[PDB]
Amino acid sequence: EVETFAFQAEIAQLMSLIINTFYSNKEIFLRELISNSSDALDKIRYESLTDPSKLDSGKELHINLIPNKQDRTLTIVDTGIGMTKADLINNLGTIAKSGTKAFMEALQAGADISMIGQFGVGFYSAYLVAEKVTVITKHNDDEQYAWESSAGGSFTVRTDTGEPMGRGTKVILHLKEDQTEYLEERRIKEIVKKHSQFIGYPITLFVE
Ligand SMILES: *[SH](=O)(O)c1cccc(CNCCCn2c(Sc3cc4c(cc3I)OCO4)nc3c(N)ncnc32)c1
Repeated sequence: EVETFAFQAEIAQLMSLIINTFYSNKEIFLRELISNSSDALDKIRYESLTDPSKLDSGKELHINLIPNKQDRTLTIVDTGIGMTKADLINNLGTIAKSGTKAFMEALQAGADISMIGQFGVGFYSAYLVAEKVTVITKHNDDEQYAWESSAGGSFTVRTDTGEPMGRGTKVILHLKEDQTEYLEERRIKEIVKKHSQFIGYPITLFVE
């Protein structure tokens, strides 16, 4: 069963801006997604200090970057806190609305798209390089969900019946046809070294 939802107008506008604005520095999407994973790993780690059973779903805290040229996907996998259905449908949109407003105001004052993470909406930078984004996520006391959007004003959520993850999030970037450089080992390594070199969890770049 697949549920279809409308983005808030402000978030649809942000996604359109990211898709339509001419901006060549697209590589910053990876820093934003790795930062989000690092934050999620920080969160499960700190919560586990007062409730160690929150790691029953997996003790290892890490990030995997998995390119697949057959599928034309780049996947960012973490074993962080994960997201609930309530996050996916309601709560993330609440903070994304205020963050988008501040980001738009900063852009009008001369800021550039690379500062998007300062406004809490860095996830949507995925649409600099992806025509579709699928997010598989599992939070401790909730089901495994698949979120998906090709923009256009809507997203879907369904219960995921794929390989169980234990706990964490996979962001699957279905790359635009002209953005396949982000499947190349040398290019991904270059970007991680430039923008994500002090992340406090192992980042494993898979090879194909
Ligand atoms: S906690 O609950 O005290 C707490 C403290 C501070 C902040 C938060 C809220 N964190 C939300 C993180 C969401 N998120 C992201 S970004 C993101 C992902 C997706 C959408 C929108 C956004 I904005 O729509 C679909 O997916 N990336 C995350 C990862 N990798 N893991 C967990 N949470 C993530 C809570």
